[PDB]
Amino acid sequence: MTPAVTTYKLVINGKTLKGETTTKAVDAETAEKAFKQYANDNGVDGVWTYDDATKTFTVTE
Repeated sequence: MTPAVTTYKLVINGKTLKGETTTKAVDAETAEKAFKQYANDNGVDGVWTYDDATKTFTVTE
């Protein structure tokens, strides 16, 4: 079987970068690493939440 994958969302409230993006992953930790890399690649340094009910991460500066 292929692994079950989930779509995770990132809500970004940055100083210059704003909006939403998505990633697909087998688990939340994998998604978190992809989103933290995305934020670092775009110069975002903020604080984070994760809601397991909605599969949504949020970062604010």
